Amino acid sequence: LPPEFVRREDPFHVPPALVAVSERGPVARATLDPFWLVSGYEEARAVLSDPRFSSDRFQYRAGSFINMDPPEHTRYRKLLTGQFTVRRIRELGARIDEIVAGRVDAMLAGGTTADLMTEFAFPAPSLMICELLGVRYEDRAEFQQRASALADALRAFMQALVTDKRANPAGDIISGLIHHAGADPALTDDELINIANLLLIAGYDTTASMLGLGIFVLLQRPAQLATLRDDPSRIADAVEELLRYLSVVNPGIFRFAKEDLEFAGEHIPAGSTVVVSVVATNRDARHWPDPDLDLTRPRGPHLAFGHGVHQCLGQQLARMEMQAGYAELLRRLPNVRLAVPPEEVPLRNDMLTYGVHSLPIAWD
Ligand code: HEM
Repeated sequence: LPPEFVRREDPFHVPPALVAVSERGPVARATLDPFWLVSGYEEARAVLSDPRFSSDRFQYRAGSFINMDPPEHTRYRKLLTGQFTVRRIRELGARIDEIVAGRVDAMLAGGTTADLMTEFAFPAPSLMICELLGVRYEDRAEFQQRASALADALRAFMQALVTDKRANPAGDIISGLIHHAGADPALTDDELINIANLLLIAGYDTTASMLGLGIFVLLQRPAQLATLRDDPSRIADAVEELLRYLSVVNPGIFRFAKEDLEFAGEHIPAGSTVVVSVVATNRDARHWPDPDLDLTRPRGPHLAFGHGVHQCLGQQLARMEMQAGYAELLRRLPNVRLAVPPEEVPLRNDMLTYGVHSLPIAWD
């Protein structure tokens, strides 16, 4: 909540206030009312899989499972996980390849410069989500217009979509939830709408911010760019390392104590806010001796997608988009470079998810 804990003056450093708090320990009391800040890798994994911590902000919209606990969460989670099938994953991977290639085709057709956010980083994830939800070609413009806005207009869209899927089932996930998931009870229109919007909202800004902040960082770290571009077989490690290092979720992952409890030696009253700082945890020097950006590091676990029963439902889609997107940009925009000085690129401090507002780039 205090801005000291939110603001990141630069993608390369942990916010000084956080560094300060983490010196008092990996689960540390701070003041909002005391809340606790988790900055240790092993302790963050503990809290995120400890059942004494809730995702319900208040207890201590139907189908909005991100703020539910088991067993209500489990119902929805099982249904969505059920519908992330190998067929769906395979078809979405191909669609993602086509999406990223189309946006790069458009950028090359248009000139030798572009704002990467406008032309690539927002379009790619919104189109991905179109394909996931079953939005028809002729409705993407409208979906993109709305998506920018940032219910009830958007809520009206998903209602229409839902009604269309009940009448006319396709292979999308909303169709799957209606017709194929053996749901019982059957999902209401309201639940389907909130699920659809949850997927949009969880996957849009996050994926966009990884795509733009990642290119921003690589543009400033020529040895790292050259590694991604020149060794395409290590795209999977590169993406893990970008996920860990950029830590776009900000100011972190929130939980709320269900009851008075003791954790890592702290005495936390029921209701208290506990926040896992993704960027601090992902640079825990007790776990990564050298936590600097290194795209040659073999893949190991991080917290960028969280952990436990709520860990990112979309993480495989997100990975496929980042793997396909970063590789497509670096392969196809020759000598890609910033078109302004790096210090002039505006970062998103005054918003939740960290990233960039705009990213002017050029190529030959
Ligand atoms: C780089 C991109 C992304 C990042 C960093 C990200 C990160 C996260 C994190 C940290 C959580 C856990 C929140 C918590 O524990 O409270 C989360 C949950 C979630 N993510 Fe993502 N995510 C991304 C992309 C996506 C995509 C593309 C979708 C599309 C389906 C998506 C859907 C979700 C949903 C539905 C949840 C809630 C899961 C539940 O509560 O069971 N995410 N994500």
